[PDB]
Amino acid sequence: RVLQVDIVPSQGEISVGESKFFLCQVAGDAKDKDISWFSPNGEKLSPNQQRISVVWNDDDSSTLTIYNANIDDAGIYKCVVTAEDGTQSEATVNVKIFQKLMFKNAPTPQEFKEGEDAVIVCDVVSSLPPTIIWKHKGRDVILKKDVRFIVLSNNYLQIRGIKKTDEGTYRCEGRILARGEINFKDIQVIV
Amino acid sequence: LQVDIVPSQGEISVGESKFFLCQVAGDAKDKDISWFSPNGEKLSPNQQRISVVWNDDDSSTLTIYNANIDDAGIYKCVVTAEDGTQSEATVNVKIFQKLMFKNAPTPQEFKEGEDAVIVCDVVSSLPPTIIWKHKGRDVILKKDVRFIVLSNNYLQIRGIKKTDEGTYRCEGRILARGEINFKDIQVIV
Repeated sequence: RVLQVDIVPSQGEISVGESKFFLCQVAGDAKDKDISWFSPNGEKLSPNQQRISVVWNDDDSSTLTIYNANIDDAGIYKCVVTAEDGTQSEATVNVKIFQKLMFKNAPTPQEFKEGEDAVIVCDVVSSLPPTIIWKHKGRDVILKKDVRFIVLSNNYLQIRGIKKTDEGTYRCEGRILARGEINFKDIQVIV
Repeated sequence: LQVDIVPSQGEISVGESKFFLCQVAGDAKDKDISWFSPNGEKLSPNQQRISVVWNDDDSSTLTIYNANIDDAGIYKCVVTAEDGTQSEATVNVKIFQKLMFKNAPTPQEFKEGEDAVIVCDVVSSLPPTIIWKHKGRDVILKKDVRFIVLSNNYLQIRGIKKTDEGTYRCEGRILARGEINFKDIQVIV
């Protein structure tokens, strides 16, 4: 039997905060061997830790479990098996981390300096580029036809010289065109 | 006439939202665009949970917010043109429940000598396999007939002893997808 190693699933994509495991399966002799996992940085992973878990199942398999995934867990992980005579073989598995459209920081209420230049904060995270739309009472602010309203490149909404009749509920809406994903956060703007 | 829906098919996670754009190869032509739910109901423009929004002469958008299992099914976009003839497109909407725990009370207390039932309610669109652990070790390794995993995944410990106290893990896995989730439950005797 020519020493061989495989990982199942052969690849994976874990959503932020969720968990997945990968089995390193060996096909070699019928003896004892060493199966070691290495993280993307090329460093060996210690077994039995609670979040980035490496558990020994039997002589021919070790399981890697990435619990409560975060974007920094992304990368090519490697499993290397060393038979008793020193012979080695390895397999790699590319792990991607996916961040669905979410609002990292969209405070409410958001109070403002009357007559001052307001900037409504809306920090969005998403692996896929989102298209942002700001609404007031469910209507795209761009339709107000007011030069004072400008959507900034960081998705924040600027309202120059804000007035009281500008107060109300502003929704920061994110969509992923052609894929159908949408999420929003309603923000109470107070003047 | 031609009718198209994008995304062509969609899977919405329970509690999340997804939108579907119905587009007609529009032109200088009058025509009506309407959305119908899986049960055949005509969905009218609204800004409610099952939203329908008129975009322009050639398109209307259906948005399903805070999706629940009863929203599953084939939705239909029909385009009736000038006389009363029609064309359609359909989109199959799946509601996806990821491997999660509806209930996993902690701690859970039982009286020594009593038959204890440790509560763990797991939900998942895809049927998972359950493993119960005590101190991080699979309970079957005890080879103790007092430990029985019930049909609903609850862990029963007959005549629970003080020595059975500790951290139990109700772990669910979906091998086919390499998915896993768990909840630790403190058992007090």
